[PDB]
Amino acid sequence: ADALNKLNLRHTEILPLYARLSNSEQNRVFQSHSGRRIVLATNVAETSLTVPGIKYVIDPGTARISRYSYRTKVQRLPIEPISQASANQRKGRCGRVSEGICIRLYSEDD
RNA sequence: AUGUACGUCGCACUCAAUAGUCAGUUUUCUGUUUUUUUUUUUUUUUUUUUUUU
Repeated sequence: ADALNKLNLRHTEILPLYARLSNSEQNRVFQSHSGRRIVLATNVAETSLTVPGIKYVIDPGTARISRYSYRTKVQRLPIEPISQASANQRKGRCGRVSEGICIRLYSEDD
């Protein structure tokens, strides 16, 4: 969000979204705007939120996955590439209003 | 009582100077004084995720 604000995009605003977000700030994403808004989201909009007004989705193919191993004896959360169904779930969250373009920031064979 | 005896001598200092043996290629570094202090104690820094009589 700092990097998108530094470019100073014309007629565009940047919005965050996560589980720790304020309820007023969570609902502010749901309220309308003028022009184009860019929403930076986490796995909250993956599962339960179903944020509306989304045309194009950008997928890094990278998320954090909570784990717990016998060696660790500790809930470790390493950064890992996502699954196929989760990536295919990232395809469907922009085809809500009309036809959208999904961009995945990795290789097809990956 | 008488007569009775006398003469010459030596010594010192010395003593110099002698055989043969020719030659060794060209070039080179190495070199000087000056500011001097070599060392000054450190810090807390980020967030998949989601459900319970």
